[PDB]
Amino acid sequence: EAPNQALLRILKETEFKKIKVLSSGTVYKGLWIPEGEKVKIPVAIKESPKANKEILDEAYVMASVDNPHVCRLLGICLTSTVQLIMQLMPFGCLLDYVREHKDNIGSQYLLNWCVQIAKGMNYLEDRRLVHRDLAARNVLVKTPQHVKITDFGLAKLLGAEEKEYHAEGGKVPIKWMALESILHRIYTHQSDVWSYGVTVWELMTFGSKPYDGIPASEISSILEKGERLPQPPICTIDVYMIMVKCWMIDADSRPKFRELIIEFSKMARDPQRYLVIQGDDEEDMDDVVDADEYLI
Amino acid sequence: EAPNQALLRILKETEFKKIKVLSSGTVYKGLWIPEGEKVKIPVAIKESPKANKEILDEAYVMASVDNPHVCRLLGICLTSTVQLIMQLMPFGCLLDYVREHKDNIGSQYLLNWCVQIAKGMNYLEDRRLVHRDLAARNVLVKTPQHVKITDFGLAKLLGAEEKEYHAEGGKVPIKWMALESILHRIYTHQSDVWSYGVTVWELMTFGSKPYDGIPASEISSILEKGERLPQPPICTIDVYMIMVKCWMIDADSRPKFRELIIEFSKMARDPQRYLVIQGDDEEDMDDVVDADEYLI
Repeated sequence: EAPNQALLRILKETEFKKIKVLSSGTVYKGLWIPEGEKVKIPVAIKESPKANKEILDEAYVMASVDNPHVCRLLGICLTSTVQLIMQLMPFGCLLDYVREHKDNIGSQYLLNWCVQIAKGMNYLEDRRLVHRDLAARNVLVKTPQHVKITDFGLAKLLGAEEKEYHAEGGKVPIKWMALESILHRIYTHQSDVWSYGVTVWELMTFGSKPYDGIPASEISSILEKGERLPQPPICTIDVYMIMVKCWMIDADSRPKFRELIIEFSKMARDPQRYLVIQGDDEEDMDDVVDADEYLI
Repeated sequence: EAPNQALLRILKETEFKKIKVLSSGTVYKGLWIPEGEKVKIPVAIKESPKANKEILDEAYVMASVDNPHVCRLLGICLTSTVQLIMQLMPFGCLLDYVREHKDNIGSQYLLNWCVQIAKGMNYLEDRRLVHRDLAARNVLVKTPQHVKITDFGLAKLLGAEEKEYHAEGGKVPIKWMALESILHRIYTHQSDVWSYGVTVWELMTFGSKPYDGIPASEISSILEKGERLPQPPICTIDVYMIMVKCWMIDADSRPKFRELIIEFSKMARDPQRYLVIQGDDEEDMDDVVDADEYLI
């Protein structure tokens, strides 16, 4: 049980300019010009008071994690409307990218993505943190060969000698959820593995919707009768076998993020043995530095 | 809206002897020998007529509060110069103690202090009283493990169905003050929470001066641009996150004294997970009784 000495940097709204609306709470593309530092950092700005407790728990989790495959918070801004300042991921979330480039994505990208998401999830294991909302919609694309886990709205830090997180009520994404989570609201790192399983499936199917046209009220019944999502077209049995293991009912039986890194990594060395696919800014951009190069 | 049946005990100056000057109005160390009661109570004696209205409003507030973490008035003395008789806090105020023992104070003390000040502030919520001058200089140390809130010069009792106290003019300690208080002279229990935030910061920094070398005229501007006090060295992010919430702009968004007790309490159970610190009378003293044991 070690002390968490992450820094939370508070920013002035004078130091950053919004530019466009990425979404609509309400994310903006922007540029952050710190202190007096001859650098301009491209940022995404997330702009009650239930919403405030929520958004500062998120800030807390996000500040205390540091990994190349995990979303980077640059700071907050304590304006009336609280603001999260994050690294800009120009290519948006992975669900969309995969849908918008369905026709042009190869084995090599797909597998490396499975690797990079496992690396991020393993780091979250190490930090004893449990994401609880892993899905392709919650992976961001920095560049097409570099993705990051994001959206820690539901993330929970595991306590001392505590291995489960019993949830209360609350709206939850059922179709990504493990069975123990859905019946008993228990959440573990293994639980997160189940969702990994479905995230991989979103990717292999180029962005299909798990259990399309089915009731979330049904899902639990299905899972228990022993149904799972079907084998995508693109998938060697080697790959599908890995998803299926993520959906084992005995959570301890599933693979650890550690092993998933190793497995997808071996595969990414000979991508086409494992997936069978047909076809295999602006302004004064001079002091621009990406968040990854802006440390402190 | 219930009747306030506090007692105000009037004392003869014949019943108490001054001994030394604690400060220079003009506080004295002294001993109070009541009635005919075989007890000697160590007291601090605070010795126009603007000053008199002021000092009897203080007496009023102080008489009507009763908590282990709130300064205890023993009575007044209606001599030409009006006198407040209080419990003696031998170790003086907390700002000084923390400065004078900078090098020797641990996580455990610091956190328990944050707890005891929250307990006192919550009691003041219950009694519908608003302190308006909370700061480390206005906490007294009875023993190093037992502190009390003091100085009710500015305290105001909230009325019937009244939730704010609009102030008039008057000199005010800006650097401890909430933003709504400073722009609009509004004061709430939440407002007091902001000051708690800074009181905690005084303690974590071992007695630094908030916003050193800055103009009180600036402060308001800063707070609004979204700057706050920086994260002290000693502080887990867990602790700092709590201060920052106390300085939220939407007062309703800040934590209640209730929650602050709970939070600091959890932390005081494993002090070093949360703070990272290097090094973690006289005469016939026979009928001496401390004020806390002198009831009526």
